[PDB]
Amino acid sequence: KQIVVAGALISRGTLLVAQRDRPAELAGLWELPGGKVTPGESDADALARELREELGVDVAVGERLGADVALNDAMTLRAYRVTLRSGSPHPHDHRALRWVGADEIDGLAWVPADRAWVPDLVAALSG
Ligand SMILES: Nc1ccn([C@@H]2O[C@H](COP(=O)(O)O)[C@@H](O)[C@H]2O)c(=O)n1
Repeated sequence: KQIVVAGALISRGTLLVAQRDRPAELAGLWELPGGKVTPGESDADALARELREELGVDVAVGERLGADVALNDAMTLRAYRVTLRSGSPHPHDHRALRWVGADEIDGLAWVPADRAWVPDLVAALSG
């Protein structure tokens, strides 16, 4: 399987979520930002690269957040906790970003794959 990595960036007690702009089926729906691992890259390399490109931030990649998600035949989607090293996130590829708290998680219009992590994200923001 091709691995797609995604980041749960928690800062000052809130989670960053990113509103996709493409393709039509997902445009307007919310995700943890990330992207495909390239051959030879570690998950950490890939996720840090994607978030630098997508958000303009330097992050440190930490523990897994939740379980793998079967995207399709070809792909598996993995989330990791990430934390900010430098920069402020801006939507270079996305329609919008938002900082959300625990009680906003389950009401967001998630992209279908990522919705699996809702309980994990609520827990990560709870307490
Ligand atoms: N949080 C994410 C990030 C990506 N993806 C999927 O991973 C693939 C590659 O991600 P990008 O489209 O963001 O490059 C896409 O097919 C997208 O549907 C996802 O389902 N959830």
